[PDB]
Amino acid sequence: PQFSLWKRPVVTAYIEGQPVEVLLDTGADDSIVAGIELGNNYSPKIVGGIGGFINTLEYKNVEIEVLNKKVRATIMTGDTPINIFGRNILTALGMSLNL
Amino acid sequence: PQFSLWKRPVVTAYIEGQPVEVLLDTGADDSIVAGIELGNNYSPKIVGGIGGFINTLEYKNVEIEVLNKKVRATIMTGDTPINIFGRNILTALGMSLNL
Ligand SMILES: CC[C@@H](c1cccc(NC(=O)CNC(=O)OC(C)(C)C)c1)c1c(O)c2ccccc2oc1=O
Repeated sequence: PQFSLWKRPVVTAYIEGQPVEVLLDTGADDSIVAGIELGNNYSPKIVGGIGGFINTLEYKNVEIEVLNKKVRATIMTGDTPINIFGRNILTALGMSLNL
Repeated sequence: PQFSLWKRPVVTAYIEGQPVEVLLDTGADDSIVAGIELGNNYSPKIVGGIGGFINTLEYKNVEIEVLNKKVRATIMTGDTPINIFGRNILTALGMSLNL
């Protein structure tokens, strides 16, 4: 889906089968989502946002399906205000930003 | 201009002739930058990001020159670790996400 940015780039994706609404964020290097139970193969990590740092759990090689393409990427679960799909997933989707 | 997202999309923006380095962010609605003087017709606002809330001064209708185009958009200034150009500027530039 070509994304005219007139409407916030929000989409529904499946993170290991569970559907979640995520924001396509070209400013974030990482992806972070609240509320899904991905498991016990984690590693506490810290992600620094624009307002401060939050503790998160890093999950490697997770199956993600968004915009009809399946990818495997690192997702971090934490107490985040909005769910964000960062550049690590956008690049795996082959997503670019055009002018 | 196309921007693969392999690297953070950081460009140099001239806001009222003052050069700043801004991160092109699709996820953000507003644009925030620090270290620039925009005058005295502002409105104090609060923006919520990952990690916390940010105090800002909002300036409407400012001349911005970035990616070879000139626009008039609202810019917020605040003590942010990273200058972000959000959707309000990206729509004005005519940018779109792709694939
Ligand atoms: C602009 C930052 C960015 C973000 C999101 C998710 C993870 C990370 N973290 C990274 O992947 C990059 N981290 C990084 O550059 O670290 C700092 C200390 C220099 C900021 C950053 C970011 C937003 O798009 C954003 C968009 C809408 C609302 C609040 C937001 O609130 C943010 O914070």
